[PDB]
Amino acid sequence: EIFTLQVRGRERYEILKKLNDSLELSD
Amino acid sequence: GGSEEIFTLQVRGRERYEILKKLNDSLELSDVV
Amino acid sequence: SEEIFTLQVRGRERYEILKKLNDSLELSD
Amino acid sequence: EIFTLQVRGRERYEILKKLNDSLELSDVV
Repeated sequence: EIFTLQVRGRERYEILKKLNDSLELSD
Repeated sequence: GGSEEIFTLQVRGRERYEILKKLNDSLELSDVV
Repeated sequence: SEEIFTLQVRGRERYEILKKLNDSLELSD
Repeated sequence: EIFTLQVRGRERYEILKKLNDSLELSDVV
């Protein structure tokens, strides 16, 4: 199941992308 | 208020989406970053 | 008072991210 | 470089701990 999240702001997107990528690797 | 720019993040799995949505919603309200 | 917990965070940028999230959640909660 | 993050309350602590633990395993940042 794939979901899209709309993120406002460049830095906010980069933070949430990093967290997403981290969780993908760690889970 | 806040940034005018918008970017789509793809998330795999409901649990992970819920965590990230919670953070995203928090940041929209607080505007910390 | 709300009880204080600590996390040891490795790296300045990692710390800065988690601090911003902490502060955001304090404000939105 | 280790930074100590202070967090108020269990709910925020557990979210941030999950993230910190993930980041330690992945080293994304």
